Amino acid sequence: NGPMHPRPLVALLDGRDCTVEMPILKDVATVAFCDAQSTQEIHEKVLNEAVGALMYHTITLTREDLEKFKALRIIVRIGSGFDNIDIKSAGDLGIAVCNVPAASVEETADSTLCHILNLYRRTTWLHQALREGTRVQSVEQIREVASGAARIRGETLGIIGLERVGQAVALRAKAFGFNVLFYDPYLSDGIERALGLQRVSTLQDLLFHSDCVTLHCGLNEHNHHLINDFTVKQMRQGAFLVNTARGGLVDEKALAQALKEGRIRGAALDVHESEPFSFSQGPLKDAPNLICTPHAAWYSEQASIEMREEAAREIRRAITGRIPDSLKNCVNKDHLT
Repeated sequence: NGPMHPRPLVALLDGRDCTVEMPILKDVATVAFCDAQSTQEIHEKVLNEAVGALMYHTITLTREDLEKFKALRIIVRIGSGFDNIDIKSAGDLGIAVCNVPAASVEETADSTLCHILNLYRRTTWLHQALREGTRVQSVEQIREVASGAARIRGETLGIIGLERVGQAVALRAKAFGFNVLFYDPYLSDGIERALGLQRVSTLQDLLFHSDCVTLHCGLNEHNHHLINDFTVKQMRQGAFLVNTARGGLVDEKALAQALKEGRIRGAALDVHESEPFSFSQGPLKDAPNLICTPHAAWYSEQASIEMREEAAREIRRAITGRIPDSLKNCVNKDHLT
């Protein structure tokens, strides 16, 4: 029961476009966007009054940031992952946090397969070479310039985390002749049978046996820097690494090192946990055999529209309905006061 009323304020924290949200929110909320990179860039009014918040992945919200909001009831994340939010302490303050789990599931799995195929077939590097003036003529040169393209069939793809994307990735994999096995601790027993996938129990198990390792794992306390000096050594000689999950899962220091030494034949990263920049600054400087996309595995126009509208509705359900009942996609029911 804080400060003020008429019709409640809902702020887009790390963006400046609400044109998709506007027809859903118009009548029930006062729309304003703070285009803020951090909590400092969000104006005074907003912290003191914001009833609901909409946000993407650009801004991290910590207990410190959360303590500052005075009338905050809900924070809705436009997208799946909410590691950029302290969900524990957010509920400990009474703010329910939600997400959009579904929108870009297949878009992500497609970029993933793209990445896997781009390492195995060298399509991207081969094009980049052609751009950069390389000059392929004889068959000998074809074999040379495309040196170490591989036959996929028989190859073992190890998937880490078979919640959502993990699944779609796997199914697709199958059709390419990939030997598909996975590691996921939080998933219940049985699923691997229903899906006809091999499951291993330990992490080093998958590392040991996969020719290609992809990440599709939520980011939390434990799995931070899951790939590092110790675990990276448990991988195969010249095993490919794909990461379109979160960035904090891979010690870029250890990966950059391992790429140069030749122990990891190539990596494809859509997520480099190291805010916007890289390739010019960061450990991955001149790391050989390393594809990079700018956090775009999720993106397609139609998926963006979709997730924006779902996020918008959650906000509406929040405002007109009741916390935490009305909410369809709440992620900290467990932590609410």
